[PDB]
Amino acid sequence: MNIFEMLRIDEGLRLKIYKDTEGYYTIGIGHLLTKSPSLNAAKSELDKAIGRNCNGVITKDEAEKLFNQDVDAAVRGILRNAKLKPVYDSLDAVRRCALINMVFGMGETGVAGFTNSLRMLQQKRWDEAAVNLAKSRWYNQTPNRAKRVITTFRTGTWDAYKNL
Repeated sequence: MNIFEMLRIDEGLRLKIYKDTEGYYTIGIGHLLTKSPSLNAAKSELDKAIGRNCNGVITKDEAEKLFNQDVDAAVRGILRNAKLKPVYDSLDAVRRCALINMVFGMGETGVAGFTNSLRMLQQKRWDEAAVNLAKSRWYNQTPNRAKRVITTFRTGTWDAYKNL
């Protein structure tokens, strides 16, 4: 289990423009196109992103390409972020995957906002951090994926995905 298989499991794979849990227009593996209702705004974003006329339909290769870029951007964002970096550096490899997961789905800005949780993880206070993390809109909105991420944080194993 690596970060790519973990996220494929959590975001799923779709070849056509779709709406995410939050109403937003998405494609492939969790790739947010636009937080705006125009499906026509989304097809545009899409074409811009693939560099061709697609409609709302892309190939698997296209989605993986998107995926590779997104994971890369997530890691680089973490390493550039003053809040994120020290937590990342302090952690073991599995748990570092759990933070990439969060960042990829909620953005750099969102995760950095989890101040107290970040401080607990940095302090290696696993059970506490897991309890604090569950106290969010994020967990309440998508409980099964949030619980999977949170268990990864709590334990340091890929148990939640072993499922799977």
